[PDB]
Amino acid sequence: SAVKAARYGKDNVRVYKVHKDEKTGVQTVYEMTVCVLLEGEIETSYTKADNSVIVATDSIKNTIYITAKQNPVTPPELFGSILGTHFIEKYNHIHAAHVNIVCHRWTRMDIDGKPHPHSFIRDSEEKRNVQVDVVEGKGIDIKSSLSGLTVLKSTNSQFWGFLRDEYTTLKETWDRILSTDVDATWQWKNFSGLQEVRSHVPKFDATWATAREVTLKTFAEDNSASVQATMYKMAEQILARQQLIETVEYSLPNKHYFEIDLSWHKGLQNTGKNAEVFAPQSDPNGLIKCTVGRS
Amino acid sequence: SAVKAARYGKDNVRVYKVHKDEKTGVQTVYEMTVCVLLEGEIETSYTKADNSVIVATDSIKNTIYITAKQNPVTPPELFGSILGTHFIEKYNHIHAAHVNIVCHRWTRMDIDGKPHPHSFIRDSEEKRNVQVDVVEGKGIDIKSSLSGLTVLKSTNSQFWGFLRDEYTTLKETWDRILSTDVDATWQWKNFSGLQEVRSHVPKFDATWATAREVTLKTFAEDNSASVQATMYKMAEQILARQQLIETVEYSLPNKHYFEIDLSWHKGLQNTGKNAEVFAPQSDPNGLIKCTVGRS
Amino acid sequence: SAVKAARYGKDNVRVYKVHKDEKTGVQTVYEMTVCVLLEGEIETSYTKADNSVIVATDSIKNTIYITAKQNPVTPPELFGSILGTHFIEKYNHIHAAHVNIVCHRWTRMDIDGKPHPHSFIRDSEEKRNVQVDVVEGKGIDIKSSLSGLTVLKSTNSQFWGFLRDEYTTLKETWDRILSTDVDATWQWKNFSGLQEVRSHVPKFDATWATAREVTLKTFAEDNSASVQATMYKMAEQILARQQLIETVEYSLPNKHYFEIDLSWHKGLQNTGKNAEVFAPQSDPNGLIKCTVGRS
Amino acid sequence: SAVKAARYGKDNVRVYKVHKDEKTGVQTVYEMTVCVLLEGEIETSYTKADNSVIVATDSIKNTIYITAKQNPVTPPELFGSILGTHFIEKYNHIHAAHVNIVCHRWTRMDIDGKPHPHSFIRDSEEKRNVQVDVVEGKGIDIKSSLSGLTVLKSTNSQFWGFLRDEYTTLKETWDRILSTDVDATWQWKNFSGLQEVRSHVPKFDATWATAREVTLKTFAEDNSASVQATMYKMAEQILARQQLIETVEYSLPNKHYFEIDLSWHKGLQNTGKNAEVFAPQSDPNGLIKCTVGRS
Ligand SMILES: O=c1[nH]c(=O)c2[nH]c(=O)[nH]c2[nH]1
Ligand SMILES: O=c1[nH]c(=O)c2[nH]c(=O)[nH]c2[nH]1
Ligand SMILES: O=c1[nH]c(=O)c2[nH]c(=O)[nH]c2[nH]1
Ligand SMILES: O=c1[nH]c(=O)c2[nH]c(=O)[nH]c2[nH]1
Ligand SMILES: [C-]#N
Ligand SMILES: [C-]#N
Ligand SMILES: [C-]#N
Ligand SMILES: [C-]#N
Ligand code: NA
Ligand code: NA
Ligand code: NA
Ligand code: NA
Repeated sequence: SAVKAARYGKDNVRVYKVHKDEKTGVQTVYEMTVCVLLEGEIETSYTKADNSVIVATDSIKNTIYITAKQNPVTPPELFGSILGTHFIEKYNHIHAAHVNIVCHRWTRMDIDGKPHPHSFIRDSEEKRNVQVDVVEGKGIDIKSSLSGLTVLKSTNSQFWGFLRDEYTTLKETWDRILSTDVDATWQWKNFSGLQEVRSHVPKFDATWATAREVTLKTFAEDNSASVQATMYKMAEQILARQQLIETVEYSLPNKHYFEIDLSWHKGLQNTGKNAEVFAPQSDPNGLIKCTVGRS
Repeated sequence: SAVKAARYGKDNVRVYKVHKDEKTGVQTVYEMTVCVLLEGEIETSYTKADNSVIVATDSIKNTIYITAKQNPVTPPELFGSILGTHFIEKYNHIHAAHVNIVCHRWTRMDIDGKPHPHSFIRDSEEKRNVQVDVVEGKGIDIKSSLSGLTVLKSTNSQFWGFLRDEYTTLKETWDRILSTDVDATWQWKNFSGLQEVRSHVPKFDATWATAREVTLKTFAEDNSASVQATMYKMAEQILARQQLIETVEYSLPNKHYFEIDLSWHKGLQNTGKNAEVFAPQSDPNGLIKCTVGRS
Repeated sequence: SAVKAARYGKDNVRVYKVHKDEKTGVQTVYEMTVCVLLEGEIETSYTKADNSVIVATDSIKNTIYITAKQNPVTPPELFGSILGTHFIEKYNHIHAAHVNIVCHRWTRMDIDGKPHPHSFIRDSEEKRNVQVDVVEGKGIDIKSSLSGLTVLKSTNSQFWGFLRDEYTTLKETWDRILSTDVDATWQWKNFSGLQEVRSHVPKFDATWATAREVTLKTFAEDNSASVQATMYKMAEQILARQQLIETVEYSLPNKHYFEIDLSWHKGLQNTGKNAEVFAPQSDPNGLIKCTVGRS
Repeated sequence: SAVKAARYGKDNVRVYKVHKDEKTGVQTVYEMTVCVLLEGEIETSYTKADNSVIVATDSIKNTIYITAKQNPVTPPELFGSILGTHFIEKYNHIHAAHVNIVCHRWTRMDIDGKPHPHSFIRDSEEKRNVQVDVVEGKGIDIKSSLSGLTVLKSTNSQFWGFLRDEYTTLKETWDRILSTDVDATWQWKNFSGLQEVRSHVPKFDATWATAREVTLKTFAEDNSASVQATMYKMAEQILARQQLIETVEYSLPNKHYFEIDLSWHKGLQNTGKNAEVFAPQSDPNGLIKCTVGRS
């Protein structure tokens, strides 16, 4: 036997950081969940019980807290780059660091129409994420994403003209509910290292904003011919508004809402144009994916 | 053996309803999860296989959809009352209906600063709930609640002066993080029946609003001496703003954020006034409960 | 305002304990999740910020570990009694302790047909639980339970003869799938205190065994007329095999498996006697409950 | 913009199938959750709203049930191959099918020491899975796995000799708890098509058995120097017992159990050799991965 691949590290590391403006008195909080997997010349840990090559995952944990203490944790793309760079620079035998981060929402509360200085709300379960790969000699590869963005439109969704054979029972429709949980990823041009990532720091928050904004507007205004069509239009626009993005990926479940025929009951009309009460279906669900790049 | 108690019904019934303004073109959506448990002279179903006394849970399901089709589903207190009343009025041998409803958020999207006519967002996992007990001869008992309201304040929380004995290691603190998931319940004066519930319909939405508003403001502004102290102040206020409420219940986890001593690392100062990076603790958690009524 | 009720404590306290037989070399492990809520003269903590009446939940946590260190953790009914008794005996102003415990499975592994001395498997997510209420002057009330016991039978289940009206669409059936997650609770005669609980210690494990055994056999052999009928028969038997039990409670979801009509496809016959492939339904589900006592 | 990649299908399709031995009267049940994603010439669905290229996910759902009706669903490797082959053979423009299957446990119950003919138990949440890729012109690639196999050993685990620097606080240990959730994958030699998969059908169940057996025995008997060392030994053995396997992948969380220093309490000794009560840590956790192939 031979080790073909190996990676190890710490997962599910919860981290909070507060910023306190000594002057204004305004505090700002950040919470994330961090995962770090390292690769390098560590194969002997697996084959001969050579733990000398192992940076203890406990130590990786410590390093996450220490890096958060010594550096900004925002934008996450930057923090992840700093953290990954640490490991490959610090340990000679460590040649790759993968850093995955989930950013949790702590939105500042408005009390009596006024933003509160130190009170926050988890206004949604929607996350902002980053996946950062720091590879010795190959720079820094960064994928940014939003996920758990749950939406529904009650009309202006359609699905007709799909293939029909002996396996097909679905009726064509020109008016349906469309609901999904948006998972959108934008993949950045390779960065040569931390300097290049730092030089672009403003664009991360700005591109996240754009991705969210375009997603919501496109979803809301597109008289959708299908999930496929609608999601391409989102990816289209995002690519046109940020040149440093190479690809845009969408993964969208179709969270079906079924009509309920109640005509059996006192001639109740609840289908078609009379459709009012629907049965949300927990499973199964359509799953539609696409990666859009530049022509 | 003898049956001491029995109840049966349908749980986890997902229901969507749309309202379409034919004139304005504005659509409004409602989604909930409904549970209905019936009691009455049904003991023979258990002891002698007498299914004649059973209103099939499948039929209860049907009835939920039909009631939603024929009546407003908002406010949930009303819908639940209508649904529970149906069962005890329709079936002679059914003497109690318990209706539990979870209301899911579908907040109308704002696109380009403008409210969209048919696109919505699950802006949080926070729920609005009702528990409605319709009992033959005893009227309608209603408990209303909000839950899954997740908050954090970064300062203006304290905990000192608690009992100290040989079991105590916790240090007193005059400055800590306080985070919780708010579960607040307001219990209504008994209602004689559906007429009385309908006569008060405006107060349900208004009292939910108040409960949420008071919860957030109290949390944000109280320089909390403890979870106990802070939650009583919330319950205090709500009781003073709606006379038809008899009690207010709070159940609040204390979602601990631990300081991290990094002094072992290059004399790093991250405790006390220098505390910046914290370890959110998933478990265990303090759990604090209280029911406040009128003196 | 006035406090009508109050309770506070620590929830989600994970605890592991190992027993090591110095002689045989056999180790035995126990894992549980503990929750402890206290009541007493603590109202001033809520109304006047008087923390002197508060036994810190952090301290309750400590006490859980210390009690586990100083006492057997099995059977859980005993451990919970010991723990609850501690709090009301130790603190003069604490008049009630509620202890909830979830026992997690660590079944000893059999390797090469031989029980291993220190290796275990979580052989199922099924739990054994206790709810123990230690009340000053009122003794010790104990409810024992098993939960998350997931079962299915593929035939020998029926449901016909239920009420039919204009709300009814379910077809009668003489052959269906029955699947559920068993939640069974047996409630013990009041105990005067710890001595009485200790005197009965063997009966706890024995009664849990019996409850499980009777549940599975009854489920498997009863040509069930309904969930109601079948569950009463379980409760019947358990009450007859342990006199110290006063009531038996069952809460059983009916986890529906729907037939799939495939006759639209090449005359495929998959209904009735030809039913082979079914659609498991995640929701909604029937929910059937009963408490059986002694005539 | 241009589509770089696209795939679509149905996820979370629950399927049950029963086998009824007309002679013996013995019934056997199978339950799984199926996911199917298709690739091919479907890009126009995304770019021009051309739904003619779309096999409706609703239809994919239908096809899953129909294939289960017409073919054995066991072993899952075979069923998945049959299902994937269907799609690329049936639809000219569909060039790849990915089929993911989760197999749920329904273990036959033993009643009074006797296997019951139609009653089953979900004896664990452990799953058996397959990932099957059917690619036109490139045959059938199959990855088989077991997951959710939760284990613990109370001793015979060690971790010393790891790197120590200014980031390191973990103490070396020669006696610790090791607990994990086993995710083991064995990747099969490419198959030319369905005939070749069918010719090997016995080896699938046999290789799953072996993988599980070797995992448990190695875990139980290895006086582990680390997770890394122990998992390689598992992968080593599996590769030596089934030549048609090319690689073996393990992904193992280290589910930490922390000692609890109780010496602050009445000199209580609960560390080192006196360690009895531990604090299971829900998060964070070490994560250790490796792919082992043939030298
Ligand atoms: O937008 C959709 N895309 C599909 O691929 C599909 N398949 C299906 O059944 N409904 C839908 N809807
Ligand atoms: O507000 C608090 N209340 C408590 O009862 C308690 N117990 C504890 O350890 N910390 C806290 N904090
Ligand atoms: O055993 C059953 N009990 C019910 O009360 C019921 N209701 C229903 O629709 N199916 C069933 N099955
Ligand atoms: O088996 C282990 N491997 C590691 O890589 C590691 N890291 C750590 O902190 N503890 C352990 N244990
Ligand atoms: C399916 N969309
Ligand atoms: C704990 N509060
Ligand atoms: C429904 N039982
Ligand atoms: C960490 N193992
Ligand atoms: Na390096
Ligand atoms: Na009645
Ligand atoms: Na007392
Ligand atoms: Na093809």
